[PDB]
Amino acid sequence: IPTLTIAGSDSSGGAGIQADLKTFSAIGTYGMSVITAITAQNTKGVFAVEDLNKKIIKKQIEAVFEDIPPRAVKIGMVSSPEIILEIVENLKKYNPKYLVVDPVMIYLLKPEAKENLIKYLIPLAYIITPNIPEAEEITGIKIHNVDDMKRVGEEILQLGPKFVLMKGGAVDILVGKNIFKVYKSGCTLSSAITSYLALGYEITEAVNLSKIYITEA
Amino acid sequence: KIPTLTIAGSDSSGGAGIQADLKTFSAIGTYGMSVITAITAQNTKGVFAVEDLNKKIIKKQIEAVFEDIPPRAVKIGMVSSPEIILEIVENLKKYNPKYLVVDPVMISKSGYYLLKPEAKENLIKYLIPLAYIITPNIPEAEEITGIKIHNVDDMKRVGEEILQLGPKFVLMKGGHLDGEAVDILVGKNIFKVYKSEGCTLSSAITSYLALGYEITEAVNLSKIYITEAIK
Repeated sequence: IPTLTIAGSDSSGGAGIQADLKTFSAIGTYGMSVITAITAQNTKGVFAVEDLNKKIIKKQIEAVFEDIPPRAVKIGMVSSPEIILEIVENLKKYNPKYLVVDPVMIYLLKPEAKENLIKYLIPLAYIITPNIPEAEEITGIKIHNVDDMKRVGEEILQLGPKFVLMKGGAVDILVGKNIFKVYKSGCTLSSAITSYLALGYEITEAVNLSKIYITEA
Repeated sequence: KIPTLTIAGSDSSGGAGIQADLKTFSAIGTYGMSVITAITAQNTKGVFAVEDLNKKIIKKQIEAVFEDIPPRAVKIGMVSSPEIILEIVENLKKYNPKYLVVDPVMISKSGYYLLKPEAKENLIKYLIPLAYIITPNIPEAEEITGIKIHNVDDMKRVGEEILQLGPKFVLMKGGHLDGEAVDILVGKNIFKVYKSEGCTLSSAITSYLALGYEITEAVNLSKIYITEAIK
């Protein structure tokens, strides 16, 4: 059961494709990756961030989808607006069943990248997993309490995602058309959801298990 | 939370390189980190693109990892650029990790060289001598020493020649010979024979060393891991 992560590389192993692959491995899906950028960083700071060229990113995408296609795909932090479009164009070509978009912005974000994320990537998401500042950047609405989290979440549903998991911080909320759930509370969570959706779990359930998974880790 | 580092190329299909290493690390229980040296677009049907990263971003990745909470064991996987091999060696001498597991990937199961002459020369002359343990197949052991291997006695003698070059231990993987397949562990004062079976074996050895097992038990547990993985 293949699950793909499309994100940057983090040398510390705390985020990016490393964190996603570790999670896929622990949960039991077969991990695959398209690396979009290389970052040298640790708990003390970022030493360097370097985008990969678009043709090597394209080749990675073709290699993954054209052999054993992934059941579910996670998109993490992609800072290049051009790389975001490249990702969108190819996702529409292969149409993986479940797309999990984690709009990572931490503060590192380009206005044009924000624009592409919102206009083109988000509407394709089965589920989007923004934290509070990401939900604010996306909608331009302040978030003060859970009522504002719920409401901003419903504003985000209007952009196309089938579900929104808003991460507070302290509670998280899952909103969908006929679904509202509160969870007493990052990259691990969205990769964990990707794996459970790929394994055939229903969305509320996949989120249940992902939280439980995090506790142990 | 025991950190283990892998320094190797990325394989999009997730069957090799850092992806395979990170999967093993995670399954065994160590905290995986990686210095990526190259980007490869490939799958079971073939290799579509390979791109070496620049020296500077490799250097920065290494510095980042060693300047915070460093790894308790380090695996070096396949590195195809001669220049990157030298930079990895210079950085490894600066940080001096205790458990350096070098998987000297040079020749495939199918019998093809996987590195050009200069890369191979740099790996053999400068990286291999820093290893705590190396995990060559028979063709690789032959390549390292220039000595032909026809049986297990030869495996042992060539393993011992390899120790004089710097590694404290050699785990020579069998399978290549026409005869009986066995894996042999050789150190200055140990010789042990194991059942024969890759990336998983070297990455699993890295994890068990980091977890606090001495080499012989680390190898032992790695083999049990593989057996359990195969089912």
